[PDB]
Amino acid sequence: QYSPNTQQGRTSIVHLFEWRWVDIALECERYLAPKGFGGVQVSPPNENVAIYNPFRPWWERYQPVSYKLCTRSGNEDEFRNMVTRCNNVGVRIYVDAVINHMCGNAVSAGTSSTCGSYFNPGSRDFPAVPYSGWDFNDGKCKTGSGDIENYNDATQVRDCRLTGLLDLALEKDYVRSKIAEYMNHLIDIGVAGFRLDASKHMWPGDIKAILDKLHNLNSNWFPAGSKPFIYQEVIDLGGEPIKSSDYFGNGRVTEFKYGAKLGTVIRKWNGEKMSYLKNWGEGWGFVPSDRALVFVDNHDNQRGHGAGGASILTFWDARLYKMAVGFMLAHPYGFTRVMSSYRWPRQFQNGNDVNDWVGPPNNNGVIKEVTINPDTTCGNDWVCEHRWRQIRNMVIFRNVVDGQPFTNWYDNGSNQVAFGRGNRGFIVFNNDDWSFSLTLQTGLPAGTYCDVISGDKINGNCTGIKIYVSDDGKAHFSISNSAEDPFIAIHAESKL
Ligand SMILES: OC[C@H]1N/C(=N\O)[C@H](O)[C@@H](O)[C@@H]1O[C@H]1O[C@H](CO)[C@@H](O[C@H]2O[C@H](CO)[C@@H](O)[C@H](O)[C@H]2O)[C@H](O)[C@H]1O
Ligand SMILES: *[C@@H]1O[C@H](CO)[C@@H](O)[C@H](O)[C@H]1NC(C)=O
Ligand SMILES: OC[C@H]1N/C(=N\O)[C@H](O)[C@@H](O)[C@@H]1O
Ligand SMILES: [Ca+2]
Ligand SMILES: [Cl-]
Repeated sequence: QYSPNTQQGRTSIVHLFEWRWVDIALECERYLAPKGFGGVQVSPPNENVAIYNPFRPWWERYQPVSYKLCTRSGNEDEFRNMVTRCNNVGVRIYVDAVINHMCGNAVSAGTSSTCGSYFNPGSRDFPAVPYSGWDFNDGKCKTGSGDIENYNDATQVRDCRLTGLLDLALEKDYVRSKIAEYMNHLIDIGVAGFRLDASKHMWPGDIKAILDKLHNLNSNWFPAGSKPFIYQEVIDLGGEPIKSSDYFGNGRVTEFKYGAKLGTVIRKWNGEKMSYLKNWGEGWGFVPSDRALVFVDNHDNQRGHGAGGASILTFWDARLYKMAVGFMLAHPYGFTRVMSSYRWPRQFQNGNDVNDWVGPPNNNGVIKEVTINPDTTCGNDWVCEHRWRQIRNMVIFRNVVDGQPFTNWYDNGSNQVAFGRGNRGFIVFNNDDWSFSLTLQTGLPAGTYCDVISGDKINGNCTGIKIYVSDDGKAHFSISNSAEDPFIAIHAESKL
């Protein structure tokens, strides 16, 4: 559960949020594999509630009805087709496993689901699994509302309903087996791992009992004895009885303090500066590198639904976001996850977004296809951050510098920083309100290098800035605070 199971030399995964299976399959072949992306985190593939008030929100997918592979993203045949085509081209598939709960208790009984399966939240009947009232935590929860009321009581956070979501009794072997049957069906299809949703709301021992029932990965693509990659979503910002370290024996954990602090540093909040990033990682109270799944923003906090607050950098903050994603992809700490989103009509009323519910670009409920524009960007309101030159080239930078140590740090005591990754890469940042013009030590061999941020290396030449490294590793870098991208990155493969 700790090893990504990605192809050797591919170091990042991308969250293709709300994308259809046929579009991910095409993306695996046309972009992800040629550009060196390791994998894809997909939205929940299991049947969910079709919520019409409000109109088909993104969050309806976090309300399971059954374990049938039938969603707005596609059916079972389309899912298998995607997994097979992606694996054959070396791009892994990771499933967002929503296993803590079923739907909200206030949801109406009927067939208002993505595959037409009947369900009754009131009587706790989900015949398509099958689950009954005996499979839920209604008698185990000791709160007066039945929902989670206080986060200082570790027991209720696990045994009660997260905002009304019917809590599955995970101590029961029947419930563990039904979840394992679902996860094993997916492993055998070819998925490389899972995102365990709402892990904070499940007991570490209960998760371990479910993982013990899991198969090794499909031996047609993976070597014998390969265990599925497990990354648990535990939102731990400190100061709670539940720690993300309680989950280390099961797999990796999502490090939310990472995106929160990188956001405050780059926005320069509370006097924080980039020079403090010298000891970035464990020195800041984060989980150990080999247990961390890192990201700048996720599907939740990019629209204010998880934790991190107003500090979180998203595609809306384009210029600062590319620097954050650039820093993340260059720094050795943890396993990296790149976000790929869609544009929604943000509307701030009293400091908060009233349109945070808005689902994926659609036509009367049917999710729109990802159309490709002539400049490699996406149409139909898909932002496609993974396709932006600055982000795409930084994904390749991480691949080229894999295994190299953190060396040659420089800082001006403010926000102009720089570091190298052994003898394979170097990156410089300028987040100050003045220009940077200095000669720094790189650790890289002599030659002419293309800046992968301002341009590309197309047939023996650079389309952007050129950096000249001398015999002793020194190189002059000139970055203006007025530049579209106030950072320069050069690596072993961008060399002329
Ligand atoms: O997996 C359950 C949550 N835990 C998660 N990680 O721990 C997901 O990342 C997050 O997206 C999920 O909440 C999302 O999915 C929930 C179910 O759809 C939404 O709740 C919604 O449904 C509830 C029950 O019907 C309502 O009470 C609530 O007001 C309504 O917003 C919630 O706001 C939305 O952030
Ligand atoms: C690179 O481009 C420049 C013009 O920008 C040109 O002078 C030079 O010959 C090109 N190099 C090669 C190797 O073609
Ligand atoms: O306790 C942290 C945070 N963690 C959560 N789940 O793990 C909740 O969705 C959110 O409501 C809660 O505030
Ligand atoms: Ca629970
Ligand atoms: Cl996450």
